[PDB]
Amino acid sequence: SISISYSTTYSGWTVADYLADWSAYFGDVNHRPGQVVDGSNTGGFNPGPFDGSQYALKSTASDAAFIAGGDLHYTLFSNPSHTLWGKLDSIALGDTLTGGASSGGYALDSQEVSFSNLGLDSPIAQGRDGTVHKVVYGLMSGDSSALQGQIDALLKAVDPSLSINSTFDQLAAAGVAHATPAA
Repeated sequence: SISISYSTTYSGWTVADYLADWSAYFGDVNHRPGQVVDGSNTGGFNPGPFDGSQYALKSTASDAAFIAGGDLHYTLFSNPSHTLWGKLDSIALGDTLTGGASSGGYALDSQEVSFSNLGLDSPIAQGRDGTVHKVVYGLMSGDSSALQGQIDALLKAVDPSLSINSTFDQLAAAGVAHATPAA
């Protein structure tokens, strides 16, 4: 089932409130045709060049970054064009992306929250309507609605009393979340 790690800083936050705040702070890197002219808003795959166990993106407005983990693929120009698909197992949110394909992969200097065992799997044929694509592209473009909706559904599958309106401390009482010391 879904597993969550959170800095005790967010003990009393609801998951919905954390993710809305986090996406407002990360902003929109404007990964849009005509606005992607170099590597500052593309993100990166591990290993790449167009597939990876990780896809990571640094914010262009702040130090925020996220890391999507799983078995992910980007169609580039191939039909259906500009689709991120495959397996999305994890999302990590925090500050300061670090690493590369030869240095141990991607990580966050200050991870705040992570969502693991997401068990999302979108086939290429769903295109940009796939759940994985919408979840990750939402984060790229400053809109965590799709991620929130996916975390909501997984938490209710553990117990219908849980939801993205639960606090991290409540989810840890439920056994799904685990507090990490702040830093």
